[PDB]
Amino acid sequence: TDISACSINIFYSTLGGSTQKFAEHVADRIRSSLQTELVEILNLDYIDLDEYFSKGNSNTVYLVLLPSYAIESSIDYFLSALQTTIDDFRIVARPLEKLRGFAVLGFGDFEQYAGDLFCYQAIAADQRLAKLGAQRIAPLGVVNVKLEKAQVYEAMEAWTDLFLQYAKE
Ligand SMILES: Cc1cc2nc3c(=O)[nH]c(=O)nc-3n(C[C@H](O)[C@H](O)[C@H](O)COP(=O)(O)O)c2cc1C
Ligand SMILES: [Mn+2]
Ligand SMILES: [Mn+2]
Repeated sequence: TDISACSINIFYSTLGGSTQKFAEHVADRIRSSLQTELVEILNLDYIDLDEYFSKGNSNTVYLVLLPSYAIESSIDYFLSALQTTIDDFRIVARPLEKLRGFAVLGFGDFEQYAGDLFCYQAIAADQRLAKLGAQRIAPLGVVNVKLEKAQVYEAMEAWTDLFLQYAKE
């Protein structure tokens, strides 16, 4: 089903508030690029995760904007809820097979967390959504939030545009 025809859910998590601001900006760029009012932003901390990640509609896209935290955070709970859904016998295999698809954008600090930790929770989200049967529309994007602010914005704008291009092919 056509991307312009789809309802678009933008999930995010935030401790410091930057990923919220970035999710508003990604939402506004998608709204203006597709001339659609079918874009919603959802804070993963305020949402019933089984309702969204245990079942999906053919006319729905999921975008996941996720910072990474090496400390324990609500994001740990998001990733565990995905793993529980993959593993629990009481839930069917590939419950998101009917989703139009999904893409992940991760935020991380390369200066401090270069290596296995850089955007590690966005990498895990991308792998687990694919194991839930959701078709990946675009490759995982990562933004180093220690670049200049102009470059952080240019990076998530290029990823939003690549996402819209892939979704139209
Ligand atoms: C305590 C702490 C731990 C962090 N751990 C990681 C990490 O493991 N990997 C990473 O890529 N970035 C890490 N970062 C950088 C954050 O992901 C980044 O600052 C992100 O923009 C936070 O978004 P928020 O403002 O929406 O919470 C960490 C930052 C802090 C303050
Ligand atoms: Mn529930
Ligand atoms: Mn429920």
